[PDB]
Amino acid sequence: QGLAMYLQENGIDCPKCKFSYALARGGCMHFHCTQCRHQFCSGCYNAFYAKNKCPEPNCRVKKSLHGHHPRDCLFYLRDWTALRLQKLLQDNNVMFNTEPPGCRVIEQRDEACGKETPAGYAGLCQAHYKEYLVSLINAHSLDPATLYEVEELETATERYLHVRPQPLAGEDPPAYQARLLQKLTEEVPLGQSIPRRRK
Ligand SMILES: *[C@H](CNC(=O)c1cc2c([nH]c1=O)CCC2)CC(=O)OC
Ligand code: NA
Ligand SMILES: [Zn+2]
Ligand SMILES: [Zn+2]
Ligand SMILES: [Zn+2]
Ligand SMILES: [Zn+2]
Repeated sequence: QGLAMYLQENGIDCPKCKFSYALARGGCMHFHCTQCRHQFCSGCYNAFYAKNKCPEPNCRVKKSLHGHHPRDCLFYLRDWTALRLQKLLQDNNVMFNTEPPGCRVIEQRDEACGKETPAGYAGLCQAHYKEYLVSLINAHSLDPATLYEVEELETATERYLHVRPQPLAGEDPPAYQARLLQKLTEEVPLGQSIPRRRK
């Protein structure tokens, strides 16, 4: 099937029981293991913790079912435009397909995706093509923060460093942007349990 089997060949391995599913993620991040009933993010393998069961030291949503994702998890990068994901890859000289080397990715009755496969998406649908691009991004450990606007750096600083940044008096936007980026890059690492394929 081309890239459909590339997505399906390296599927989803339960962090708890290590059972291997040969499935694509598309845009669905909530995965529930049949064998051990573990619930985890298929993009970063972090667990979804139930109410009052989150070890995250500064979690503010402790009393509800939720999960925490690194900034390069498909949970976030699925919402980028394909163009922005491609820019991140091109800036790092990473080859990506726009043409094949309905969507034929096989999902669960076990049936095919079958959604529209627009031109430039290598014979896949919007969601699976973005998953393909994000798998290249993850395989090369590329940092999406390098394409953030100031507003995304502010949100990231809050989410991952728990401080609300503010521009300094007389600090032009370029400097503010570079200060937030420099800080986030130094302190917050990329996903530590993201399943990164070979490059
Ligand atoms: C999105 C929706 N869930 C699943 O696709 C899913 C499929 C299977 C199982 N659990 C799940 O949560 C057990 C056997 C098949 C999550 C996702 O990553 O899609 C693959
Ligand atoms: Na995290
Ligand atoms: Zn399991
Ligand atoms: Zn995630
Ligand atoms: Zn939490
Ligand atoms: Zn598809």
